[PDB]
Amino acid sequence: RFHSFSFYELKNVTNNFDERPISVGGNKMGEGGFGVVYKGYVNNTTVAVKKLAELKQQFDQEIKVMAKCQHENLVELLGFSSDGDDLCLVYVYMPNGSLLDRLSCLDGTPPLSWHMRCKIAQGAANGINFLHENHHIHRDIKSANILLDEAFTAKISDFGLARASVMTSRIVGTTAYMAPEALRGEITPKSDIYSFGVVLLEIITGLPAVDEHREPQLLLDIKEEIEDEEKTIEDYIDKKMNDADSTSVEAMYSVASQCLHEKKNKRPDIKKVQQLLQEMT
Ligand SMILES: CN1CCC(n2cc(Nc3nc(NC4(C)CC4)c4c(=O)n(C)ccc4n3)cn2)CC1
Repeated sequence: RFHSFSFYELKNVTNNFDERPISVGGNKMGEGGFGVVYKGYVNNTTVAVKKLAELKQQFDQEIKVMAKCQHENLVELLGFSSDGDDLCLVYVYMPNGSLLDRLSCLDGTPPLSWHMRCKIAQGAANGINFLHENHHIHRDIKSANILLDEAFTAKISDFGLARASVMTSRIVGTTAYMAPEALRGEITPKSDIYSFGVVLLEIITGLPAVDEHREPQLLLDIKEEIEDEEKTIEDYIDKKMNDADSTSVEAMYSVASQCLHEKKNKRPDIKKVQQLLQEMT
């Protein structure tokens, strides 16, 4: 049972859903799937308000998954609003935004150290493990959906696509992260593992999963460059780190490589990924 907020209270605390950036004095923080996330202040708490823009089933799925799943490595839904057509989700505000933005150092934020990147990777694996233990396939594991709290704790977000554990006609997810079988219509927790392997590569390299002015454009393609000995993992390590040691970087790359196996059955389960990430430290 979450808090039922009135639409006018959410409109009020977000400066009428001010579309200008926080930097300019507005309330827009960014945009998710089919929604804009705004900053607000409710009952002496900084909140994130996602205004969705059928899509109602994605809203209900987000609430249903959050009602069941409560873990330290998952975002915390505080409440919601559904007055008519304009649907809102209220969460505890994550001071350090998304892992994607922090890896890119968006808005001048300093680079994440190797030590903090390891903590985030283990945290994200714990969050996925909780989802899988509770029979849920996320279907959209990506660095934009891994938020970071006031202590850089990884928080898996966006459960609008989540499914309770197979084929489907409506294929959903982010192409640059999707597993080969997910792109074909299969719904399996093994696809979540593949997507997590892409997140690990993003953590190691600091490169986005897709960059149209880059060769290769798809980050997952670097796994083949390394395997065909054209490049090494050292060549791709994020240069914006001063504490990355080769042994732990190669240990994390070994996990990413295992997650990115083209055969879904050859990939390790989340408990094994979680085990390997703890062994790394
Ligand atoms: C320079 N400084 C500027 C402000 C930054 N920042 C802080 C936040 N807070 C934030 N953002 C969220 N999503 C994104 C990433 C905006 C799209 C979410 C979110 O999606 N949910 C579900 C819950 C909470 C939440 N909290 C975003 N950016 C940090 C760096």
